Formats: sequence, C-alpha cells, structure tokens
Amino acid sequence: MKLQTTYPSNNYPIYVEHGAIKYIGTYLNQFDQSFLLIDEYVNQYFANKFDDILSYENVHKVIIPAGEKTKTFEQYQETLEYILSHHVTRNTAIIAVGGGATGDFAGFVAATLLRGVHFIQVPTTILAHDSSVGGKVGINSKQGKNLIGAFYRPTAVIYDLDFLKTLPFKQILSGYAEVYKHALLNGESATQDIEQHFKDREILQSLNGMDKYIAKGIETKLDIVVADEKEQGVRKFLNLGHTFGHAVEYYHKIPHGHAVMVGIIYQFIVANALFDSKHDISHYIQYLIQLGYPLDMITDLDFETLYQYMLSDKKNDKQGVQMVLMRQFGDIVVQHVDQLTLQHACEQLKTY
Ligand SMILES: O=C(O)[C@]1(O)C[C@H](CP(=O)(O)O)[C@@H](O)[C@H](O)C1
Ligand SMILES: [Zn+2]
Repeated sequence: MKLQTTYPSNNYPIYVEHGAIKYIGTYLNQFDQSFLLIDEYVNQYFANKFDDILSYENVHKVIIPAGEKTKTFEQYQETLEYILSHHVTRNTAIIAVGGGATGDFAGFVAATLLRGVHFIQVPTTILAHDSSVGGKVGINSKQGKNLIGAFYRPTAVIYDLDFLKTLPFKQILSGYAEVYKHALLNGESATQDIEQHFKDREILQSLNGMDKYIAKGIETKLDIVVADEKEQGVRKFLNLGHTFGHAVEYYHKIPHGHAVMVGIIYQFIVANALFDSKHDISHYIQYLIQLGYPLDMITDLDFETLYQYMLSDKKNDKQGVQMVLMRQFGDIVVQHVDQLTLQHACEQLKTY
C-alpha cells in the first residue's frame, strides 16, 4: 500500500507493505551519499537485513544509542560531526531504521545537516506508524520530551510490515496506544470496533488484524498533518492524552504508549471534570487491563512534579496549562485546565 501527502509542493510517499524494505534502493543511488542511522539494538536484530543495500560505496552505517537514549544534545553533536567528517553534500540522505526515537533523532540530524539534506523514514515498530509521518523530529531537553527539533518533511517513508513479527509484547502495547488513539479520534464506531477486534491480551499479542488497524492509523494522521502541518490548530488533536502522558513518560520513564494510555484515561477524567461528557472510566480502565497494560505506576504518580513539567508542554500559552479533551466522539476540544482539574483528576485517576 502506497500513500502520498497532499501538500502543495514537495510531497512524500509512504510505503506500507510486508516487503517495503526493498523500496530503499530505488533512492540510494540518486544521492551522492547515504548515512544509515540505526538503533544499537535494531542493528543486532537485523544484522544482514540491510546488507543488500549497505555493502555499497555510498552507504555508511551509523550506530546511535538505543531508542530514547540517543535523543540528547550530546549525541546530536557527535553524530553530526562524525557524519560531516565525510565531506558530504546537500544531496546526501539519512536513512532512519528503528523506533520513533531513532526516527526523531535521525530526522533532526537530517533536518539540520548543511541546513537540510534528504530524509528516508524506515520504521520498525508499531508506534512508528505514528512517529514516522508528519515530519516532527527532534531531541529531548532536561525540561522534557521533544523540546528542540523541527518540522522536516521526509523524502519518503518505508514501513515494512514484516518488522512487527519481532516485536515483544511490551512494544505491542506501547505501539497499540497510538493505533488506539487514532481510533478514539476516528469516532465512537472505530473505537468500539477496534475494541471489539482487539478484545484482550492474546488477540493483541497475536497481532491478527493489526496490519489493517495500522494502515487506518497512518491514513488518519496523514490527514491531520497535511491539513495542519505546523500544528496550527487541528493537529493539536494527535496530542490526545499526551499532556499528562509526556509528563509520566519523562518523569516515570515508562514506554510512550503505556504513558499515553494512562494519559488517555486521565484526559477522559478531565472531560468529565469540566464538560461532564460522563465518560465510562470503569470501561477504559478495564479494557486496558485485559489488553495487558501494567498500571503499576498509577499509584506512584505525583501531581506536583508532573504539573511543573506540564508547564513546559508545547501546547500551552501564557495563560497556563492546556489539554486536548474529548467531550464526545467527534467533539475534541483544546483549552485551559488550571491546576484544579489537574489536582482532582490525578487523584480520581488514583481511585484506580
Ligand atoms: O502531531 C504529531 O505528530 C504528534 O502529536 C507528535 C507528538 C510529539 P509532541 O507532542 O512532542 O509534538 C507524538 O507523541 C504524537 O503521537 C503525534
Ligand atoms: Zn505519541
């Protein structure tokens, strides 16, 4: 399945197939050079996977830190300086091969190399069905996740759906949180429909019918990003449950999806607190348990530290904290949420 961003100028493809890993080479030699940034663990896993195209005269393998441990200022310099020492050109390409983390990083590298070079997204996780589309790249700060980065359109995205066969459950759950989020955004139908298909752990864990809920996720985003690339309003909707989520992920150091799920239920808690959309909290809470989500850190949360982090959030203004709330499937709204709600929603979410 091939897709394409419908922007005015410079648009990119997105190959979502079970052999998409082949679509790499139709580019490699049309670039003076190519630098393959690959996660340190992904590199072990798929040792020869990328020899068919790496044993070339242009391609060089660059091994960065595993996941979120690469998204730092320090690594940014090293990797860039290392790269440049190869007398590159403005027509070089950066091939990201790994999770969302190696993707954000390689992307921020590519986006700033000689003021911008070529970028090829090659996701290998479920969560990266999300992170590889939209052009958002970057690293982390001492203040929070993704606080330095940029909007840079990749030349093309290549999502080989065969990489899911090696994903551990902890990452299925993690990636599933984004597949589920796009669903919540797709309406009461798509939610209860995906909730109906992926009923419990064993279903998810098996991954049957996943190939479908991913393509549906990618599409759903491709729409919000083409329609509002610079997050000038609507794209703020992909941030569903990330306000609290990003705070739990950074401070509690738990997987992105896991935090997002917890960020989701908390968001409903607020949508009650304010609009009183009367959300079935007991429903969502349970559905997560079945799927197999941990929920052990729920008790170790801490409104105080999370709140201060929540002030770094990229959606706020001078007025204070800001969240993406759901009032009804098809009625998502963004707005201020003073410490009040955040004081009694982190405690009502503790009720569980
Ligand atoms: O607009 C996007 O691409 C996102 O909102 C981007 C966020 C990252 P941000 O909140 O740091 O921009 C990502 O976590 C989410 O899954 C999708
Ligand atoms: Zn996310």
